Amino acid sequence: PAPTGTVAAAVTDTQVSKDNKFDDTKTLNNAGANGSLSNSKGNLGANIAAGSGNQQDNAAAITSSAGDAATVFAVADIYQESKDNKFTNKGTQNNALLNNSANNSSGNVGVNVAAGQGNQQKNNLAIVTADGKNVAAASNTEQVSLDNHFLNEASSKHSYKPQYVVNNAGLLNSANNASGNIGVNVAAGAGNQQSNTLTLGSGCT
Amino acid sequence: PAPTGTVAAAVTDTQVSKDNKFDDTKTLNNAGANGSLSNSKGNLGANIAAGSGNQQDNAAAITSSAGDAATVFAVADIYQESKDNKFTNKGTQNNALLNNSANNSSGNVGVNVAAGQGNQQKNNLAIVTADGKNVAAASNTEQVSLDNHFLNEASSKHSYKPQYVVNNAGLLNSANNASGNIGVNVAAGAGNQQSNTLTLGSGCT
Amino acid sequence: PAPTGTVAAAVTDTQVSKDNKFDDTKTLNNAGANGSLSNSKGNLGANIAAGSGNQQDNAAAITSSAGDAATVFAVADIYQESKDNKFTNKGTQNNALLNNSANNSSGNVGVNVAAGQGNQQKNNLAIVTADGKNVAAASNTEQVSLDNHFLNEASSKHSYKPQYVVNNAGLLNSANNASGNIGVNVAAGAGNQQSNTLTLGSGCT
Amino acid sequence: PAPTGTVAAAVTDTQVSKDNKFDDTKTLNNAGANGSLSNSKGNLGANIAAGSGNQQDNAAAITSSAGDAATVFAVADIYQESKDNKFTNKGTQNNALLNNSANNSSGNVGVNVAAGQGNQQKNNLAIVTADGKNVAAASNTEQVSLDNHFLNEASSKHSYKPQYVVNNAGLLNSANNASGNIGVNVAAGAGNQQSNTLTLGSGCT
Amino acid sequence: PAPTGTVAAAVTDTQVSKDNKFDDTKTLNNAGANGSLSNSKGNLGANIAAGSGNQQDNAAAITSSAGDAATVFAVADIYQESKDNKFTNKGTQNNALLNNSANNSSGNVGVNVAAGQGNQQKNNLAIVTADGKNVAAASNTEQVSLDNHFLNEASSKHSYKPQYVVNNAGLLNSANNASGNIGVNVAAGAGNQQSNTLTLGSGCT
Repeated sequence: PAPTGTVAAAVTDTQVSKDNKFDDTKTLNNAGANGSLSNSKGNLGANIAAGSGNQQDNAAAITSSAGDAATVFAVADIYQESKDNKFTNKGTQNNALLNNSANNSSGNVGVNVAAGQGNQQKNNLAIVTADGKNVAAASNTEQVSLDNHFLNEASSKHSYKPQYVVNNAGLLNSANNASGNIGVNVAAGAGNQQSNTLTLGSGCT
Repeated sequence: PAPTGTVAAAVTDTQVSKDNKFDDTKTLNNAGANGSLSNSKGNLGANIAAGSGNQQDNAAAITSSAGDAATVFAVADIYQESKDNKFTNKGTQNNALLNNSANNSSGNVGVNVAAGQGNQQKNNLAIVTADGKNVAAASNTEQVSLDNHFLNEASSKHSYKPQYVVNNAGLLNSANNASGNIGVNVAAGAGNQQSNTLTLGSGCT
Repeated sequence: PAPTGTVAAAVTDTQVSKDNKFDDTKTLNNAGANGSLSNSKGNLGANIAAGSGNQQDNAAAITSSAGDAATVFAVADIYQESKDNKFTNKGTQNNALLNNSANNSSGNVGVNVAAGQGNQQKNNLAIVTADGKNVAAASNTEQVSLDNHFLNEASSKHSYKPQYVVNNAGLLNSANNASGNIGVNVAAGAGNQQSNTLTLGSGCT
Repeated sequence: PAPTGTVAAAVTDTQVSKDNKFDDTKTLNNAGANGSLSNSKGNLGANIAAGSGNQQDNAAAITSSAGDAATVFAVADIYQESKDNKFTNKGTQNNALLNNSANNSSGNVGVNVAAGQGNQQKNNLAIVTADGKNVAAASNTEQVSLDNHFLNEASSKHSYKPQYVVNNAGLLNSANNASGNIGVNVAAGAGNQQSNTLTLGSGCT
Repeated sequence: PAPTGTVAAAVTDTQVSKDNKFDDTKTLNNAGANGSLSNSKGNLGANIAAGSGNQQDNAAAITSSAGDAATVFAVADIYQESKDNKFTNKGTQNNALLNNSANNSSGNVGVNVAAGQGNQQKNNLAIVTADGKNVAAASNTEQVSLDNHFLNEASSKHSYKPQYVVNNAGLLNSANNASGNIGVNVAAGAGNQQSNTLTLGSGCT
C-alpha cells in the first residue's frame, strides 16, 4: 500500500504522576493564586501550579481582526512524566502574589507557570490574519495521575501568645468580558497534567 | 471494502477514579466555591473541583453575532484515569475565595480549574462567525467512578475557650440572563470526571 | 528505497532531573521573581529558574509588521540532563529583584535565566518580514523529572528579640496587552525542564 | 557511495560539569548582576556567570537595515568540560556592579562574561546586509550538569555590635523595546553550560 | 585517493587548566575591571584575566564601510596548557584601574590582557574592504578546565582601629551602541581558556 503514514499529524500529550502536599505555617500572608483573562481577545490557556511534579501541553491557533486574510495549518505532539513530595512555607511574612494572568491580551497566550519542582512542559502557539477554512482538528489526548492533598498545617508550644497566624487567599476567577476561546485550568497541590487546543476568528467593520 | 474508517471522528472521553474527602478545621473562613455565567453570550463549560483525583473533557463550537458568515467543522477525543485521598485545612484564617466563573463572557469558555491533586484534563474550543448548517454532532461519551464524602470535621482539648470556628460558604449559582449554551458542572470532594459539548448561533440587527 | 531520511527535521528536546529545595532565613527581603511580557508584539518565551539542576529548549519564528514580504523556514533539536540539591539565603538583607521580563518587546525573545546551579540550555530564534505560508511545524517533544519543594525555613535561640524576619514576594504576572504568541513558563525550586515553539504574522495599514 | 560527508555542517555544543556555591559575608554591598538588551536592534546572546566551572557556545547571524543586499552562510561547532568548588567574599565593602549588558546595540553580540574560575568558551557571530533566503539551520545541541546552591552566609562572635551586614541586589531584567532575536541566559552559582543560535532581517523605508 | 588533505584548514583551540584564587586585603581601593566596546564599528574580542594560569585564541575578519571592494580568506589554529595558584594584594592603597576596552574602535580588535601568571595566548585579525561572499567558516573548537574561587579576605589583631578596608568595584559592562560583531568574554580568578571567531560587512551611502 501507498506511504500514507505522513497523515499521522496529531496527538496532544500522554503522562503519569504521583505525590502529596501544598502547605503553609506561621504569621503573615497577604497571599493568593492567579485569576484569569479579563477583557482578552483571542486564545488563552492559563495553566498554573503551586506544588510539584508538573507536566503540561498547550496548542493554540488564531484569526485576529477583519480585513485581507491568509492560510493556516498547525500541528503539535509530546509525552512526559514526573513524581514528587511537597510545596511548603515556615514563618515568612508574605506579601506573596502567585501570578495573575493575561488580562487585556490579544492573539495566543500560554501562561504555563509554577512554584514547585520536577517541572516539564511543552508550549505551542500561532496567530494569522485568516478567513475561510477555520476550525479543523483531529485525534487529540491520553493521560494518568495518583495522589493526596492541598493543605494548611500549624502547631506550637504553649508560649504567652501561641499559634500566631494571619492569612488572605484569592484562587482563580475567570473570563470576564473575554472574547475568543478561553481555557483556564489551574491547580494548587502536586501531580499536575494538563492538555489544551483552541481555534478562532473574530472582528468588526 | 473501501477505506471508510476516517469517518470515525468523535468519542468525547472515558475514565475511572476512586477516593475519600474535602475538609476544614479551626477559626476563620470567609470562604466559598465558584458561581457561574451571569449575562454571558456563548458556549460555556464551568468545571471546578476542590478535592483530588481529577479528570475532564470539554468541547465547544460557536456562532457569535450576525452579518457576513463562514464555514465550521470541529472534532475532539481523550481517555484518562486517577486515584486519590483528600483535600484539607488546619487553622488558617481564610479570606479564601475559590474561583467565581465567566460572567459577561462571549464566545467559548472552558473554566476547568482545581484545588487538589493528581490532575489531568483536555480542553477544546472554537468560534466562527457562521450561518447555515449549525448543530451537527455524533457518538459522544463513556465513564466510571467509586468514592466517599464532602466533609467538615473538628475536635479539641477542654481549654478555657474550646472549639473556636467561624465560617461562611457560597456554592454554585448559575446562568442568570445567560444566552447561548451553558453547561455548569462543578464538584466539591474527590474523584471527578466530566464531559461536555455545545453548539450555537445568535445575534440581532 | 530512496534517501528520504533528510525529511527528519524536528524534535524539540528530551531530558531527566531530580532534587530538593528553594529557601530563605533572616531579616530583610524586598524580593520577588519575574513578571512578564506587557505591551509586547511578537513571540516570547519567558523561562526562569530560582533553584538548581536546570535545562531548557526554546524555538520561535516571526512575521513583524505589514508591507513587502519574504520566505521563512526554521528548525531546532537537543537532548540534555541534570541532578541537584538546593538554592538558599542566610541573613543578607535583600533589595533582591529576580529578573522582570520582556515588556514592550518586538520580534523574538527567549528570556531563559537563572539563580542556581548545574545549568544547561538551548535557545533558538528567528524574525522575517513574511506573508503567505505562515504556521507549519512537526513532531515536537519528550520529557521526565523527579523531586521535592519550594520552601522558607527559620529557627533561632531565645534572645531578647528572636526570629527577626521581614519579607515581600511578587511571583509571575503575565501577558497584559500582549499581541503575538506568548509562552510564559517559570519555576521557583529545583529540577527544571521546559520546551516551546511559536509562529506568527501581524500588522496594520 | 559518493563522498557526501561534507554535508555534516552543524552541531552546536556538548559538555559536563559538577560543583557547590556563590556567596557573600560582612558589611557593605551596593551590588548586583547584569540586566539586558534595552532598545537593541539585532541578535544578542547575554551569557553571564558569577561562580565557577564554566563553559558556553554562541552563534548569531543578521540582516541589519533595508536597501541593496547580499548572500549569507554561517557554521559553528565545539565540545568542552569543567569541575569546580566556589565563588566567595569576606568583608570587602562593595561598590560592586557585575556587568550590565548590551543596551542600544546593533548587529550581533555575545556578552559571555564571568567572575569565577575554570573558564572555557566559544563565541561566533556574523552580520550581513541580506534579503531573500533568511532563516535556515540544522541538527543543533547536546548537554549534561550536576550540582548544589546559590547562597549568602554569615556568623560572628557576640561583640558589642555583632553580625553587621548591609546589601542591595539586582538580578537580570530583559529585552525592553528590543527588536530582533534576544537570548538572555545568565546564572549565579557554579556549573554553567549554555547553547544559542539566532537569525534575522528587519528595517524601514 | 587524491591528496585532498590540504582541505583541513580550521580548528580554533584546545586546552587544559587547574587552580585556586583572586584576592585582596587592607585599606584603599579605587579599583575595578574592564568594561567594553561602546560606539565601536567592527569585530571585537575582549578577553581579560585578573588571576593566573591563562590561555586564549581569537580570530576576526571584517568588511569596513561601503565602496569599491575586494576578496577575503582567513585561517587560524593552536593548542596550549597551564596550571597555577593565585592573584593577591596586601595593604597597597589602590588607584587601580584594570584595563577598560576598545570604545569607538573600528576594524578588528583582540583586547586580550592580564594581571597574573603562567600566561600563553594566540591572537589573529584581518580587515578588508570586501562585498560578495561574506560569512563562511568551518569545524571550530575543543576545551577542558578544573578549579576554585574569586575571593576577598581580611583578618587583623584587636588594635584601637582594627579591620580598616575601603573599596569600590566595576566589573564588565558591554556593547552600548556597538555595530558589528562583539564578543565580550572576561574572567576574574584563575584557570582561563577562551575561543572566538567573528565575520562582517556594514556601511552607508
